[PDB]
Amino acid sequence: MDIISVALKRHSTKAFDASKKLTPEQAEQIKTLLQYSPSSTNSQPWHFIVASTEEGKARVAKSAAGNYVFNERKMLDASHVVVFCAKTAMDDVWLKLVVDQEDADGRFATPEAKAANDKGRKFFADMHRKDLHDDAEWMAKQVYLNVGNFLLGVAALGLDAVPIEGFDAAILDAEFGLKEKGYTSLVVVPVGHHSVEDFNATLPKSRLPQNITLTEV
Amino acid sequence: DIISVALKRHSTKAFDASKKLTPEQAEQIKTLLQYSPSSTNSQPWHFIVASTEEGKARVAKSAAGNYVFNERKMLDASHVVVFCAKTAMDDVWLKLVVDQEDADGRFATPEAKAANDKGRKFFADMHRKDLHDDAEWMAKQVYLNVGNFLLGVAALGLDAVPIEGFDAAILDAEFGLKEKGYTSLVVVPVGHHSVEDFNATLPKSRLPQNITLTEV
Ligand SMILES: Cc1cc2nc3c(=O)[nH]c(=O)nc-3n(C[C@H](O)[C@H](O)[C@H](O)COP(=O)(O)O)c2cc1C
Ligand SMILES: Cc1cc2nc3c(=O)[nH]c(=O)nc-3n(C[C@H](O)[C@H](O)[C@H](O)COP(=O)(O)O)c2cc1C
Ligand SMILES: O=C1Oc2ccccc2C(=O)[C@@H]1C[C@H]1C(=O)Oc2ccccc2C1=O
Repeated sequence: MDIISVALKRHSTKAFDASKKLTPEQAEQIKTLLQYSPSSTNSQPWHFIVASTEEGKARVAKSAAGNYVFNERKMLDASHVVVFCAKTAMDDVWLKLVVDQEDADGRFATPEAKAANDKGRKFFADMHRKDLHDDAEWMAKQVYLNVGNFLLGVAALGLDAVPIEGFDAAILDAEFGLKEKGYTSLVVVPVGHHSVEDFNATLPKSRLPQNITLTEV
Repeated sequence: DIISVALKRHSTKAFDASKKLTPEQAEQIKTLLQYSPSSTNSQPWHFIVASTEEGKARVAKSAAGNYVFNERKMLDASHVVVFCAKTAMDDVWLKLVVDQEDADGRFATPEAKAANDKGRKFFADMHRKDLHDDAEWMAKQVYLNVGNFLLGVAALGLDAVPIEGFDAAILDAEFGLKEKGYTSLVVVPVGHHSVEDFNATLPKSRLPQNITLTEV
């Protein structure tokens, strides 16, 4: 159908069926969704852990303890589990990797246009690094943009999903060694198919009216 | 198919002033803004949709100084949405959300209404008092909306560009957002590209999955 149908009909799944796996093609398509999300200046300030085995999901599920025990079941029972990570600092080696990938994909005709896109990236990166001191927050903002893109995308592939903020970030970071690699875990997204125990599957979707949230000029 | 539109969508650098959104598309854009997910269904956002030429000129005042190159995008596109975040998560908004969830029939019992208001307040209180990051937590949810929106309009057949290149302090003052309790974050012109757009025929570039993705 159309994406409005998908947007109105998708939901946060509260229980997954562990026997209902992603097809081999959907498993590749969810990775394509992760990579091809936009970001500010194409900065792509992210890493993804995609857990598809029982071991790998159990390693992710260490993060759902303490206050966050209600999220353990979803991390273990979903087919694939995506951990969305931000960079800890925006470094010049990574700003170079972005410009040199844009070059190799053939986006600049002139070597002057290569320099003009590196300068434009630098003006944005240095605004957040040197002046406003919020580069961790700026990069995290892009990862959340990615999550939004990902949630509608997987729903349009006919897959179920739930975004999770309810996990321990220090525990997940320690398990995959993210801090020394230069990353922090932000959102965990289990993807798969819902079970009959998903009570949110049949409940109506609720949002604030547009006369509170939206102004037309 | 959604993979086709994810691979085929572009950030458009120039818009056609004469190509307008249909009445159907204008409504569908507002629907996508409204029905995006957020943490705890907190929905900590406001949207300004500028469709008149007077409204789009008020938005374009934010791109005056350092960002003159972004003014043409805000003026020529059919609809221009400014995504705004809440400055503080107050108890009136938390009650507005749970009462709307109640009126829409999401709770079987008044106990489950209480347990959802409690489960929201736990996460909301954690972010202001303990982690000191309530403004950026809410800003994160609005950025999640932008991601939902961009793929959504791409799949409607419409061109979009997300813009951080504006002056948020000028936009905030222009629409009175500070005293209303909101701050401007992203401006997204929606429309169709002009016949002089260089980005539309240009290949997409992303880093390879062997850099960005670990499988376990
Ligand atoms: C960033 C983020 C974090 C969330 N964290 C959780 C979570 O820890 N557990 C859960 O069950 N739902 C979680 N949700 C789901 C929200 O409760 C849900 O998106 C919201 O109530 C709207 O419902 P819907 O997604 O069914 O439209 C989260 C949503 C977002 C966007
Ligand atoms: C939050 C955000 C802010 C952006 N700001 C600008 C901007 O001010 N000007 C611009 O020309 N492009 C801007 N972009 C577009 C990016 O350069 C673009 O998303 C990126 O190069 C990837 O290209 P694509 O969107 O065609 O896939 C922004 C993107 C995002 C997601
Ligand atoms: O509906 C919710 O949305 C959230 C959004 C952001 C952060 C935290 C939460 C929650 O704790 C719950 C409560 C919640 C609940 O009351 O019961 C459940 C039973 C099974 C699986 C999951 C849940 C929940 O997440």
